[PDB]
Formats: sequence, structure tokens, C-alpha cells
Amino acid sequence: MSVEEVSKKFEENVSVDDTTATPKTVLSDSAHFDVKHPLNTKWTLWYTKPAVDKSESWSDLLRPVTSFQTVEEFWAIIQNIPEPHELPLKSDYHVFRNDVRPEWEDEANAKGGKWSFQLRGKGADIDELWLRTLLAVIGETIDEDDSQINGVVLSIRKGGNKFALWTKSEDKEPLLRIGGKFKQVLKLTDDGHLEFFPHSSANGRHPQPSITL
Ligand SMILES: C[n+]1cn([C@@H]2O[C@H](COP(=O)(O)OP(=O)(O)O)[C@@H](O)[C@H]2O)c2nc(N)[nH]c(=O)c21
Repeated sequence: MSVEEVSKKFEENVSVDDTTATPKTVLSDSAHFDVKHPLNTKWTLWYTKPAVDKSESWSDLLRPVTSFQTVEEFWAIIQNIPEPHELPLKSDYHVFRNDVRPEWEDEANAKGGKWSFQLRGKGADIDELWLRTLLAVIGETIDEDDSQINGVVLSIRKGGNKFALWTKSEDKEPLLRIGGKFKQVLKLTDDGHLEFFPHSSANGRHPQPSITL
């Protein structure tokens, strides 16, 4: 049947009196201190190889997979080093979960924006350094980025690599600042080429995005 005592314990007023609940905790556990593979966030791994969506479906190509809180897995997609000008270009990798993670169609819905960077000059080893910065930004206890952002993405094209950074809402202010740096990490210079667009682009780009080098 349904039976419940009648005592109730309402006596935990500690708004500004420090957490006196020292000996009384719900879970005194905090491993953390990893940085050896497992970071501290959840991020799925959806990468797109083909592009037959023309007749198939952008969702029929994109392969959603590896969803962990470490770096070994993400490093795996890089282990193939197909991004640094090693694959059939037109590539598109995506990993995230912090605040959103539905897809470029809603990852912007996350309430952040989509920073892209179209590279032309070939370096043969640029997608490895820019990735270590994206895959690490997810968490890697880096702070100052794995919390204000929501997810990242990567995509190559005919002689035109293109990466994507999906913020969670940090505001374009800190983006025009980050994008600027992330724009150089690509090791470019021909014209600081790059693209700045808020979710408003993946859902009705009525207003203006940000810029496009
Ligand atoms: C990431 N993403 C890409 N596409 C489509 O895939 C096409 C890619 O064409 P593109 O802009 O030349 O990039 P790519 O060929 O290197 O991928 C675009 O026209 C997009 O509309 C997508 N379409 C949907 N619905 N959702 C997504 O998340 C998504």
C-alpha cells in the first residue's frame, strides 16, 4: 500500500553560511585529474564521408559514432590523418554534446553560432594541430572554452579545407576574438579567409551573420 512517515527535515539554511554540510554529503567522490585519455565531458562523433545526399540524404551519409569523454577516441578519427590533405576532401567531421549536438541544422540552435575557416594553401599537417585544439576544447580540462562553447566540427572540400566551431552562446564578441586566433592556427595568410555565422544561418539567415574573409 502507500505509507509514509510524517517528520520532514527542513533545516538546511546555508545560502551564504558556507556549506556546513561537510560530514553530510550525497556523494564524496571526485576522481578527475585524468588528462591521460578521459577528460570530463560527453561528445559524440558524427563524421560525413560521401555526399550522395543529392539522391540519398545528408543524414544517410553522416555516420554518428564514438561518444565518449576522452581523447583517445577522437584521436582515432585523427589517427587516419585524412584531414591534413590525406582524404578525398569534401569531408565533414562533427563532435559535441556540451549544450546542444543535434547537427549543423540545430547545433546552432544551441544558441551560439557557427565559425568556419576555409583554407586554400596546402600544409599537409594543419588539420592535426587545429584538431588537437578542437577535440581538446571539448573538455581536456582546458577551461575558458570547453564551457562557453557547445561543439565543434571539421569539413574539407575541393582544394579548400573548412573547419567549424559551434559555440553555446559565449557571444560573437569572444568569437570574433577566438575566430581571429583560430583563423591563424590554420597556418594561413593568403587573406585570413574564414566565415562567421550565427545559428541564424542554419535556420533563416535573415539578419547578417558576422564576416567572411
Ligand atoms: C553539416 N551539414 C551539412 N548539410 C548539407 O550538406 C551540404 C554540403 O555541401 P557543402 O556546403 O559544399 O559542404 P560539403 O560538401 O563539404 O559537405 C550542404 O548543402 C548542407 O545543406 C547538412 N544538412 C542537414 N540537414 N544537416 C546538417 O547538419 C548538415
